[PDB]
Amino acid sequence: ATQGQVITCKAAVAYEPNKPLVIEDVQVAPPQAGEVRIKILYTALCHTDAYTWSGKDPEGLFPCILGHEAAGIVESVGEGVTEVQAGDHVIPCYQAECRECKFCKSGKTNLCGKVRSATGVGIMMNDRKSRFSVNGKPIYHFMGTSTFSQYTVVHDVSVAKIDPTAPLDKVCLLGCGVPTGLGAVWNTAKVEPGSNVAIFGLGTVGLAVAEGAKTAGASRIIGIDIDSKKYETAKKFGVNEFVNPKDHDKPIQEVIVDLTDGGVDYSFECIGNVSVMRAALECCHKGWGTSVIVGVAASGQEISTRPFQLVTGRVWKGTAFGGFKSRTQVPWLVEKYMNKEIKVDEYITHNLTLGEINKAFDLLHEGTCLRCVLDTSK
Amino acid sequence: ATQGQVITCKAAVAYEPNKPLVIEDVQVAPPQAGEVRIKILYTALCHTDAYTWSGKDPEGLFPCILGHEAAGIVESVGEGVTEVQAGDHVIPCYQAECRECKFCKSGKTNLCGKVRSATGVGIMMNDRKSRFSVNGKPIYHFMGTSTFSQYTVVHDVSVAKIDPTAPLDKVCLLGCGVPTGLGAVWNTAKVEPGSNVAIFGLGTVGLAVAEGAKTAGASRIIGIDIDSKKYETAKKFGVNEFVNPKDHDKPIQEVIVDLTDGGVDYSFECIGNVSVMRAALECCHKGWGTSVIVGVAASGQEISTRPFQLVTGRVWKGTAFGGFKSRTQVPWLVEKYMNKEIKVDEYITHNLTLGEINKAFDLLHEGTCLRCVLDTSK
Ligand SMILES: [Zn+2]
Ligand SMILES: [Zn+2]
Ligand SMILES: [Zn+2]
Ligand SMILES: [Zn+2]
Repeated sequence: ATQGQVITCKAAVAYEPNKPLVIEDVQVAPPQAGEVRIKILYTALCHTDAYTWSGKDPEGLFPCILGHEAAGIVESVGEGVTEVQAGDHVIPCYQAECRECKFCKSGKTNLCGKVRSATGVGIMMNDRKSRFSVNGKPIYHFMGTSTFSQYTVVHDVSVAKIDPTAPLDKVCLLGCGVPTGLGAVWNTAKVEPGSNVAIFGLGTVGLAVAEGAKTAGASRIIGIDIDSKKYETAKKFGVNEFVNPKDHDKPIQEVIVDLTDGGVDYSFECIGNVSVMRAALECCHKGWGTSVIVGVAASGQEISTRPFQLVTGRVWKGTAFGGFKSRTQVPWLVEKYMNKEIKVDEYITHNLTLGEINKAFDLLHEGTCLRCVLDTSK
Repeated sequence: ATQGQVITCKAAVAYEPNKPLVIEDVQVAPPQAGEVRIKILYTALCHTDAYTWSGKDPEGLFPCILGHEAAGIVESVGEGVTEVQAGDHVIPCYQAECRECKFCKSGKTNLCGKVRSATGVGIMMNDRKSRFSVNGKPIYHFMGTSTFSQYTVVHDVSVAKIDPTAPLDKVCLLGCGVPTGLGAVWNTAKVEPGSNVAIFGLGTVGLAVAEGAKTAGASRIIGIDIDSKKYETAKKFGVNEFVNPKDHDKPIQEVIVDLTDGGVDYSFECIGNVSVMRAALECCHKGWGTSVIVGVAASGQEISTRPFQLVTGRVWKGTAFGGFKSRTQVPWLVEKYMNKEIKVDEYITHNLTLGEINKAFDLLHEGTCLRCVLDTSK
């Protein structure tokens, strides 16, 4: 019986950047109007969590509870919440879908600005305060989700209600990395059957691009990485050719153009390296090739090219959460998963507990790690 | 009766960069296989001609006969030429349309690769030589057209056959600037009715962007130029709001975003300045705004931005000849002109003679000059 009451539970707190996370007993306040309190059962670590932890984000607010890929069960809801109720199985999402703002109503984008003025600064809309504290001191939320915790509080416009038979230690991946890569292909690029595709970076997101391209009927799916072992792992996701830039004196974009007689029809940058973003554009075919930025670059870094690349017909764009509408389409992706129409399981290479989260951070520097999933019960 | 003979005629020869054009008596060889010799009656000056006369082209292909906006009458054709014959009224195009190469057959671009390996280095495909000389000394072609002459030789895949009743001192403008601007809107951007658009640079190309946008049903048509005298002319072409960047302490992109509550639906850069190209991208609306590079930057200049601009929904692209297929659609543009559906006359602010071409070059520095048309008869 926890409705209307503070909950005390375990969470990993980041007190300062580039230092080990601390497991604490934190207090989680009840949900206010338009809010959902969620019992988080499984959560995965994403490089975006490490971006802010590693001090690379000048907007980083500390102390905070990181985490944004997760799945769990609603414990209670606040005033006026009707789309979910206690007991529902849910995926909290960094990308909200309010269906009422200028962006939601435009029909032109999947962005939503309803709760950005709070979630971007680690607080809640209804009272401009945080629902987390430890030893009497408030803690910042992160990305509107804060899932490295046994319980979190999120805005209702960011909660997807999913099939209650779907295994929660698998579908936690569908809150970020996998939909970002799939939708880069299906929504942003709109890749046609028979297309030639290049994928720069063969981590989780690049492998989901490969799956999206394979599902859509692409012909050549060329992976580019400096770690050739990543190619062996990538084969089951659809990568069917590989180039290591270190094997060639010519710049990688020229090697790709030579290999495809002119360049690829689509390219995808999945690392967040601006120098690789330039190479990805320049390897696109003259007259029509399109390059999609998928990885998130570090603050202040700029992409560059000579404008004749665009004047002679290449197109530069990018994707946020693969162009998907979270509350409407994340449940559809869970349906497809349950039908064996999209891969999820194969991305999960490690399973740890929340108490071992610092070991999970260490696995981010392991090439064989794609996604580590953490059980929050221990 | 000049068919098969060498013609001696007047032409403006550029012997060295940044030195005055020289009015010469030149020899024009007869056309070979797949070539067409054209009596040029009127030709207009374009910034691109002066861009090359000034060393911003790194190729240094001098002496040369510049010029690529012209209209005239076929004098003779070479072996194999069937689409035009002597007497036909024609516009030569710097953008070929062979209908047979990988680019033409793709259906995805208006670029054509058939003759560029020759026209790009100032010669003809058939024998890799020039058709121009002055007293034994060969002269490079320019852009496949070389229209600062009373006669020129071009490739048959570069000749548009037009309505014989159209006035040649007017439709010479349909060889470059006006279709570039119109097609940036209709073909590359595909601007929808109700759109808000921003146009950077209010010379000929940008005014044609305004006409294109007005015809397509755009709502707000915002002109941006550092010369506030250009606003009064631009109003005649559909611009209905104006910003001078020199009046603002803030970067112009942020001014535009504030003025349109988020940014424009489409922007067009019509100057060739890479810093303005960046501003045109960053003034596009988050989630969906699209920026088209229309102007040609100097060799080596790079465009730059922060990749989050693309990740959050903006699209960067560019256009060549407005996305028009030259042999097929330049005659259609002439028909639109004859039915008073597109403007052409209004862009012509000066009329001079080919003999006065150095005087006309100085007008390219005048804000009040849009297009100068030259009569080649003297
Ligand atoms: Zn919304
Ligand atoms: Zn993520
Ligand atoms: Zn062609
Ligand atoms: Zn031109």
